[PDB]
Amino acid sequence: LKIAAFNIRTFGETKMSNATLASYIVRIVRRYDIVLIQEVRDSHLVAVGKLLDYLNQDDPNTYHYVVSEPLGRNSYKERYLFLFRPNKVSVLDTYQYSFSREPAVVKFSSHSTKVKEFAIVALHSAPSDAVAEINSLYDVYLDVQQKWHLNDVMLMGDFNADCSYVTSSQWSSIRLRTSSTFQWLIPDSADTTATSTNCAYDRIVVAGSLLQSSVVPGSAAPFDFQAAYGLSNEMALAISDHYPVEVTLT
DNA sequence: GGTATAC
DNA sequence: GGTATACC
Ligand SMILES: *[C@@H]1O[C@H](CO)[C@@H](O[C@@H]2O[C@H](CO)[C@@H](O)[C@H](O)[C@H]2NC(C)=O)[C@H](O)[C@H]1NC(C)=O
Repeated sequence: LKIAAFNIRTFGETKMSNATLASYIVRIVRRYDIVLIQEVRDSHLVAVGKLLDYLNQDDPNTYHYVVSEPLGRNSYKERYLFLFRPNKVSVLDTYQYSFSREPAVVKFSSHSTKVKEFAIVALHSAPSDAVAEINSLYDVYLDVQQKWHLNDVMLMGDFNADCSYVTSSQWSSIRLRTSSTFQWLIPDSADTTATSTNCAYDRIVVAGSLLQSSVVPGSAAPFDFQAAYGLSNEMALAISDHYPVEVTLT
């Protein structure tokens, strides 16, 4: 089971409109069984619909999705979009959890893996308030545990956990980090941006031993579509300034 | 300070 | 067509 969290810079009607960009986006999503897409600025699900038309042109049940409402304090809004292969997994529940874009949490049943039921917390943090936000994920964690009696939780997204947004000294005041409950599959040494900058913005965190035991070592990593598709830096950036981070459960 | 979008 | 962001 392959899972990915992908921040697609301003996914919307414009981006999905360009048959080329769309082609690539589609190709990327298809690698996965469950993919979280962030930075969905689609008031009307017009772009999300385009995507699903492509994904499901050969069959209408290749992919189902769960999308959250537009999240944001003022006029700027983003949605959390969960795309999934209905034949490998099913939603058992979902809920909207201090945060700019409050985490959307989804619960999945997985028949084909060691771990059977697990939750995914999605987070696209605010750059300027990343520290506060990654730390609050500790609360969300506790929240999920209380509600669902579930220990197996994968927390992933464009957490902005590096460079200017989370410094070396700042990591100590982040509970999701200091707690040995959590294993950070994407190290601070990974490069997850398509730009020149070398930062580990996108991450995947896992709690619970069933899950932790279901992760295939050496499987979690950024997915550099530039290199994989021998795309030009300009083409690459046109798709997104971030790379998908992925993992494989067994 | 810049770039960029949605709406 | 100004406002509200995500980055550099
Ligand atoms: C799909 O978007 C791409 C990427 O931005 C477009 O290709 C860019 O087009 C501009 C304007 O012609 C160029 O100056 C760039 O060189 C292009 N990039 C590549 C890497 O070819 C493309 O124009 C898109 N299309 C639709 C039909 O309008």
